[PDB]
Amino acid sequence: IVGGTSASAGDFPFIVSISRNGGPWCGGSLLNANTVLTAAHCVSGYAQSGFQIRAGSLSRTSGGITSSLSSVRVHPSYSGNNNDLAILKLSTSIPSGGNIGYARLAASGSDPVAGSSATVAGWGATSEGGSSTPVNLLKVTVPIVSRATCRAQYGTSAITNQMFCAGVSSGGKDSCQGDSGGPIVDSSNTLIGAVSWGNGCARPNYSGVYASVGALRSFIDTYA
Ligand SMILES: [Cl-]
Ligand SMILES: [Cl-]
Ligand SMILES: [Cl-]
Repeated sequence: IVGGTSASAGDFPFIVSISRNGGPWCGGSLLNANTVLTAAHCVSGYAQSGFQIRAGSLSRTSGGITSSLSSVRVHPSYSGNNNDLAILKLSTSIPSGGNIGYARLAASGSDPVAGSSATVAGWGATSEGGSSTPVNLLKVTVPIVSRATCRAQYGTSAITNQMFCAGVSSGGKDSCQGDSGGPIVDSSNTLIGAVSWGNGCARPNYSGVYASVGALRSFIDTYA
């Protein structure tokens, strides 16, 4: 997260850090006791044994409850940046309670409205190409950017109906490397997406691009 602030305890009861080979990697969202939603690119074709999930903590390295993976299912239409979601099943079920909770999801067929305020959270770099990552969870609030404006930024084919965009024209507030797969929420804390991709981080006139939960609910509901 670039231009972020510290997440408070219980801000995103469902957020998970996804470590790989013991180091930072991605984020995720706990859908239920044995299931995490993340970005396909966080996991697709990698050794599953490499991943560890941690829930119920603002730290990625200590506290809360952890789990290895039992399986990984990518979106059936995952291709390049498109349909960038994956369902992980957990080896160890994680109960709700305390600072752990399950995500509520954007309605099927919903699409974030331009100018509405979204909040995105992670343990990614606080600058583009940053090699140091914060221990504690950061968050930033940025407005939804219209698909039409985002297509003017990235090209028509680049931004699909299963993506939405968010950011500020000026830059300076965005998700970055290490934030992939983690939650972006509407003003109500409903899960609207997962961190997916973009042109660098926090650049003027290049929105963050997110995999749309509203657009990809059949996949999520079928395998959660
Ligand atoms: Cl047009
Ligand atoms: Cl602006
Ligand atoms: Cl779907």
